[PDB]
Amino acid sequence: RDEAGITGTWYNQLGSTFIVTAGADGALTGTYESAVGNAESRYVLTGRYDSAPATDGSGTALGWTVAWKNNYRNAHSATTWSGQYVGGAEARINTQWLLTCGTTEANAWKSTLVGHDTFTKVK
Amino acid sequence: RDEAGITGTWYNQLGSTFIVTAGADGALTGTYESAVGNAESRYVLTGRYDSAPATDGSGTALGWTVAWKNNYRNAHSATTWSGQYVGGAEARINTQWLLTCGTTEANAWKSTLVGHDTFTKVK
Amino acid sequence: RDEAGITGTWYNQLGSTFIVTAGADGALTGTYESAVGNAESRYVLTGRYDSAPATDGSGTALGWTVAWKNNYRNAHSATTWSGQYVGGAEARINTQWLLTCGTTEANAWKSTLVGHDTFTKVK
Amino acid sequence: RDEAGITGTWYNQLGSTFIVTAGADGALTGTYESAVGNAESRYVLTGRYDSAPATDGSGTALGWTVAWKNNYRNAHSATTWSGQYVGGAEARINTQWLLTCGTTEANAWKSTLVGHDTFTKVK
Repeated sequence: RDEAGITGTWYNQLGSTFIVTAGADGALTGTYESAVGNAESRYVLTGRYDSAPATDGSGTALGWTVAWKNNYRNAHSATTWSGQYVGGAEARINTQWLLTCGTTEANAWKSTLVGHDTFTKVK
Repeated sequence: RDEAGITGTWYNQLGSTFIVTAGADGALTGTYESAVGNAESRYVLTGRYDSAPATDGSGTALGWTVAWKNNYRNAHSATTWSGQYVGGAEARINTQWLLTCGTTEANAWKSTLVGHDTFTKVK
Repeated sequence: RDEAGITGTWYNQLGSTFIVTAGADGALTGTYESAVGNAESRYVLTGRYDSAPATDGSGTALGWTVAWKNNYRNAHSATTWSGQYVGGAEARINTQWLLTCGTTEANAWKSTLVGHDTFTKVK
Repeated sequence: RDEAGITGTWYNQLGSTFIVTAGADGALTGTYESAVGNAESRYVLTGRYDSAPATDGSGTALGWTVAWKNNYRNAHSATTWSGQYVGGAEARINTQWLLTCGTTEANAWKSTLVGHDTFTKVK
């Protein structure tokens, strides 16, 4: 259980901030602030993590979603990050993400961006 | 707002069942039962959707996460679906997903599956 | 060996045409015409396929790339499709694709679209 | 045109070697040796790149495919890398990839791995 390991403030390579609380059940709840894109200030995030990982040195699977609507902006889109928390002295959250925009069925073929974010506790 | 449109029971092409409640804020909460993989019975899911989409015929962006641990099994993994709800008489949720397994850093390059699921209200 | 199975003209769900010749070695060469996007007429494609698949009913892995430059347009981008050929009476090529645009390092986080195309011999 | 920029030997974060020749037309041809997975020695690769990129500081889109069959092994699979070449003193090829295995239609939902590789001229 990496409840304490995961809970807190994280930073990615683009300068975004991810603030999360991990529940004893597997819940993730928090806020995301993006350094890039059609976004300003904090956005709600919710997700899930494996609260009883293997003890064989494997990482801890986790994922979360941000819908890019808050009181300031609505970018009609949602990103999900899927990845794993790895602990120890250079602790990291390594993810791949999918960002889907709401589109017309005509433009659905260009609705989805794919990328990868590495989060750390420092920067 | 597709709060009522989204809320309810959905089925995908593999025979999985997705049961969700959409909140007025943008919350998604529910259960997922997979027809395939290292899974049995219901798993908690949580996510987010755009509660005020464009009115120009575009779909409604949304996403959610399942961590594949419940009282019966723990597959040390998590899937996130990112997509859009499209309403009208053949209503669909069209998604792409990322499934990450917890791995050793040696095997991280083979940690993540990518696929696509279409959900409908019928089948 | 699905050299003859693969060689010929294929159509996807968006109305694109994929014309390919499969070599005895594993080569794929041909042309792609996209029904959507910043594209007109034929574009060169090249790729690879598994020329000696398993005989246990598994599909045949394959992939190919189009750079979206020809004599008519240059969209400064490239799509790769990765997938498998499945034979028999409703023969299909099932793929997922990544389309990368050339970008500034500032915009690299939004350089890559992900999707899925199903090709058939008819439509 | 980054024909000379691209042509040569490249190394990724996993210790793989990518040896490529870029043609004046847009062709890529070469060999790939993987440091990980069900692979040994060199595998043919073929692909495409944008031979006349924008001059506005954007990268050069490119992609290529390896089918994992050679004289030593056949892993019934194919990887495609889609990405962009960025020049200058720390020159990089930044990619995302899809690796599809041939599967039964029953197991198609778990056929495809997604990842990201950064290649450099040194290491």
